[PDB]
This record gives sequence, C-alpha cells and structure tokens, in this order.
Amino acid sequence: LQPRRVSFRSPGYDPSRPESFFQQSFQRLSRLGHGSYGEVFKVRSKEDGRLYAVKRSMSPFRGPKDRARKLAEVGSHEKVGQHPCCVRLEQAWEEGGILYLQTELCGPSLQQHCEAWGASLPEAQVWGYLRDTLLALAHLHSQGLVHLDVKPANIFLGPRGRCKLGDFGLLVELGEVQEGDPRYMAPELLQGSYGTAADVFSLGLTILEVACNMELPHGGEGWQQLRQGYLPPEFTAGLSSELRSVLVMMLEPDPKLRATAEALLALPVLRQ
Ligand SMILES: CN(C)C(=O)c1ccc(-c2cnc3c(-c4ccc(F)c5[nH]ncc45)c(N)c(=O)[nH]c3c2)cc1
Repeated sequence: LQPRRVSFRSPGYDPSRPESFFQQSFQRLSRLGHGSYGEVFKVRSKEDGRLYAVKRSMSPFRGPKDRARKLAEVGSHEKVGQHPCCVRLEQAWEEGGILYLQTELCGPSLQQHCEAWGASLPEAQVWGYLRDTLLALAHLHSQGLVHLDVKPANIFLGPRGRCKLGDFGLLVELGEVQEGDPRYMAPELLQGSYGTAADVFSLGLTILEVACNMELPHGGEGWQQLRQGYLPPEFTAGLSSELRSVLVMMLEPDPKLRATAEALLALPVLRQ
C-alpha cells in the first residue's frame, strides 16, 4: 500500500517498509486533539525537522461519497490559498483509505485559550482577534468562498497576539452544504439562504462569547434572543460602546442589511 498525493490541480520513507508514510516521515511529538473527525498530532518531520500539525481521519473510506466529502477539505484549503490569517496547507496525501492533512503548526485554538483564562478576554486581545479573523473572512469572501464554521474552536492563535482562521472542512464556493454548528448559525441559514453574510454573523457570536464568557444556546428560547437584533442585556454591559456597536452591526438579523467584512474593516475602530 502506497501513499498517494491529494491536490486539486519523502527521504525518510522506504516504500519497502510496512510502516505508513506518516510513521516513516514524521516524529510524533504530541496528540493535539481527537474526535470523530480523527486525530491531530503535533509532529516534526523526519525530512526537514520543522514543526507541523497533521490531521488523520478516523476510519477508512466508507465509499466514494465519503471519500469525496473528506478530500473536499483539501480543495477548500487550495481555493483559500496563501494568507497570513489563514492556516496554510503544506501537503495532503491518502494511504490505506485514511486522509492526511499537514498544515503549519499554530498555537492553541481560541477555545483552548479562553478555557485557560476562564474569564472574559480583555478587549485589547478581542479587537486583535476580531481584526485578524475579519481579514481572513474578507479574503475568503472576495473569492466567493463561505467558511460556514467560524467559531472559537476553528480559530488558532499565532505569535505576538495574532490568530489565524482554520478548519475549512465545511467551506463552500458560491456558484453541497453540510450541517454547521447551530450555536453560531446565522438565522437566514435556517431558511436555506446561504451567502457570505453568514460568516459575519458567526464571528459576531464568536466575539460575543469570548468577550463575555457566556455559553451560546444550542436552540430554544435563548437561541431566538441572540437573533432579534438586540445584544443580551446582562452580558453586553462590560463591553465598550464601540464594541457593542460593531457587534450589533455583525448580529443584524437580515443578511441583506448585515455589514460585510470589508465594510467592517473599513470602520474607524478597526484601524491598523
Ligand atoms: C479537547 N480538544 C482535543 C480540543 O479542544 C482540540 C481539538 C483540536 C485541536 C486542533 C485541531 N487542529 C489543529 C491544526 C490543524 C490540523 C490540520 C488541519 F487540516 C487544519 N486545518 N485548520 C487547522 C488545522 C493545527 N494546524 C494546529 O496548529 N492545531 C490544531 C489543534 C485543538 C484542540
């Protein structure tokens, strides 16, 4: 069984040894995460000795559609291309029905960071993370790409207080869609209206969660409250008027009237 490269366009590996290309070309350092998606390892390459993060799928390909669904994340990484605020894909391959993606190594997810601090984040960090993810979203939306899964778990920290948007498994190209996280779902997604506006709403709820340390409702009464155009009165009080103002713009229920990422980045408060 041989590793096949995956794209939409190996010195330490001896093709005669039984160990996988993953186990022969890399040094596993630590397991970053495991879920139904598979595992994510912090690895150092046995070739160049740089730090990367490798994600492998859990089970072998169940069928053609399951294979196509998994390989689409690689296509999504390529359409995004090179951007400072996007997790770069280095290479992807498949071996034995398992899909392997090798990205640059980042810091903790914004979710892990907030968990560690266990309180709200100070607004200085929030504005930086808002600006970085808005820069990512503006880069995606300028190419008719919609992320559809903006949330703390899919934003990853960078050095000196930067962060990068990641996990492009749900990304779609306007011109086919999977179930997003309902906690961060834009209201128009419920009635089949998909578009770049949806990413702006998801970021606003992302920012509302990290800046207020509040957990988002999966559904029901509270879910409706966050989607009527008023921020929740208890949690909003700590925020500044400018932040409260921008969150209201991002959380506008109507996608036709919702500020775009380009419009946001052009506001005074979101300066360089
Ligand atoms: C309880 N628990 C275990 C968790 O909460 C949890 C779960 C997962 C992760 C995680 C996931 N992934 C990565 C990736 C990553 C890899 C491959 C890809 F194809 C990617 N696309 N976008 C990004 C990535 C990195 N690069 C990176 O630095 N750290 C990561 C950390 C962190 C914490």
